Amino acid sequence: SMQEEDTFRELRIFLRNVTHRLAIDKRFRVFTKPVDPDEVPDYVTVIKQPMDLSSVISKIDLHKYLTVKDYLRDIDLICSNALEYNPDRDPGDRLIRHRACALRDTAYAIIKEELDEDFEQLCEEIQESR
Ligand SMILES: Cn1c(=O)ccc2ccccc21
Repeated sequence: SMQEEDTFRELRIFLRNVTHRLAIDKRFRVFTKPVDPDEVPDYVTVIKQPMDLSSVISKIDLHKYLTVKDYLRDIDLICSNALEYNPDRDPGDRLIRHRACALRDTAYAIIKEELDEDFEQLCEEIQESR
């Protein structure tokens, strides 16, 4: 119905806003764009599902997230990809990992403070029924 279309529109507005806030944080600059295959040629061969915040924005806009849980799975994927691709003890790898964890923690903290749980439940139930 139009009431359901309005729910999902509110979801998209909410998710763009959260993603924007992550995207303008200087710690998370590394996560704002897809990894450049010139800059990092073995990335695509190691990491099977690349994800970054620009792509998250494209996915919102393509109506790919029907719940906040589905969004958080992609935020999780940014983080897990960074942990897996950069596993070593050296400071380069530790910096990116720490940033990856801070990205994930921040996304979850914003959603905990700002997402109404009954709004998420509504989205899940509309999604369950389609
Ligand atoms: C996320 N990420 C990595 O996980 C590894 C290298 C790299 C290089 C440029 C930008 C992002 C990058």
